[PDB]
Amino acid sequence: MVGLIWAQATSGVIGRGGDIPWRLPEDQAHFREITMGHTIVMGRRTWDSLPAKVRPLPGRRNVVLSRQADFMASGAEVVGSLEEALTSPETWVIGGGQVYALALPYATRCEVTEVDIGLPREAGDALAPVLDETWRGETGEWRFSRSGLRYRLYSYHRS
Ligand SMILES: NC(=O)C1=CN([C@@H]2O[C@H](COP(=O)(O)OP(=O)(O)OC[C@H]3O[C@@H](n4cnc5c(N)ncnc54)[C@H](OP(=O)(O)O)[C@@H]3O)[C@@H](O)[C@H]2O)C=CC1
Ligand SMILES: CCc1nc(N)nc(N)c1-c1ccc(Cl)cc1
Ligand SMILES: [Co+2]
Repeated sequence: MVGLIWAQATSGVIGRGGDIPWRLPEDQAHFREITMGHTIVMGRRTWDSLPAKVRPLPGRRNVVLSRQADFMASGAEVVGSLEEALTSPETWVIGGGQVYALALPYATRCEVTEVDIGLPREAGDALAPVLDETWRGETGEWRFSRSGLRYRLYSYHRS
């Protein structure tokens, strides 16, 4: 099982300037719950976005995708292809934009947090991948985050 998990603005933006233009503690808890214990695969830029004092993310096999043969990610595995990372029973691809696009053919689940923030797409933004007709989607109710933004959770599945 390979799943993708991301939070997006309604526009599809997931990242800007190498970081994220919101922070929802409820989304962080959801992300932690879904990925805990499992493999997490991230692009090198997403690894770079984590403060050194917080990485590797606890309780998970942290894997970083990079073209750099000597790139060192202390506390993680660095691999040069996504296929190398898929050896565990449950694998979550945790971003960013480039790696979601690369992982989508292997994926059967997408766990999406939609953040009700009006954020037009700008050049250089990382975006959520486009899900074609093979994906079945299940939507939760809109909720209020303590950060003031509404959010809702989608669960997309396909065989
Ligand atoms: N809202 C959310 O849920 C999430 C948001 N984000 C945001 O997304 C943004 C980062 O996403 P993005 O900029 O797309 O960068 P990625 O995190 O997708 O990492 C890109 C890097 O992955 C490596 N890579 C890409 N393609 C390949 C390949 N074919 N083979 C080997 N290695 C490859 C390269 O590493 P190298 O250059 O070392 O070769 C490349 O620079 C940030 O803003 C981050 O905050 C991140 C995760 C989730
Ligand atoms: C809590 C933010 C978040 N929410 C969701 N729904 N998915 C994610 N993949 C992330 C995320 C973004 C960047 C990093 Cl470094 C780790 C996780
Ligand atoms: Co689990």
